[PDB]
Amino acid sequence: NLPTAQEVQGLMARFIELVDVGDIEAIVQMYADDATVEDPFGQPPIHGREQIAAFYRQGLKVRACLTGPVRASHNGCGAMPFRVEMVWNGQPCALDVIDVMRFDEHGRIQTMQAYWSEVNLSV
Amino acid sequence: NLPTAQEVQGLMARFIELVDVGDIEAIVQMYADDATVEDPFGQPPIHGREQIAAFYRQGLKVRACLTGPVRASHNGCGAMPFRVEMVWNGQPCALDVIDVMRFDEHGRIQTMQAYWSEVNLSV
Repeated sequence: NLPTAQEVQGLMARFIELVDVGDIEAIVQMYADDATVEDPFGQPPIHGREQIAAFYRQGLKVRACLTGPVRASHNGCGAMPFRVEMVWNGQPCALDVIDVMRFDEHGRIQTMQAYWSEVNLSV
Repeated sequence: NLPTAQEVQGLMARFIELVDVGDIEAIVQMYADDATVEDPFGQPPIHGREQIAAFYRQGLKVRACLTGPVRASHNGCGAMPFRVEMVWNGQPCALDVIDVMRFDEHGRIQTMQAYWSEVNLSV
């Protein structure tokens, strides 16, 4: 069903867990079949599981961790702060991001927006 | 002008500074005259400076602090994680919140959404 506030916290925490281990298939399955992703927020969105799988396969040796609690609403939405550690061309770097997600009545991510830019990168 | 990513970080950091000291008039002036606020996200929005001033005067002895860096995009938007400390009826409590803001071409907050619920309260 439409995830409650407590359920949204668990779903979003799980999402970061999946990104951390790099299980591309488990990540893609968390999204609705026609979900849209705007990463970073400001650029045109990618639509559907095929494009999303390509996005995550391309983006993912990356370690991600929640840097604060998941903020959840009562209308199936949530927002969370986290850090992504990568090694950009031999040189290691970190990226601070905030993801905003809206879930559907099946508990899947319907839309996702990622807030970050070069100001949040540390290389 | 439409704030750059670096400018959005400064504006949002300033906003928390104002909430922390409790300068209601300086806070209200940061919003556009017809801005909308959804706090908490999920409830109907308040529109305009009059209603917003009433909201902040009612809500504000409160101390707020950024708990992580401001995430900013290139389209005049940003998101930030912070904690609000209040003393609910003699008993002290904290609230973890994430604010998402969109600025206009004048550098004022056009819309603001606050993500939090009872799951983010510690009393």
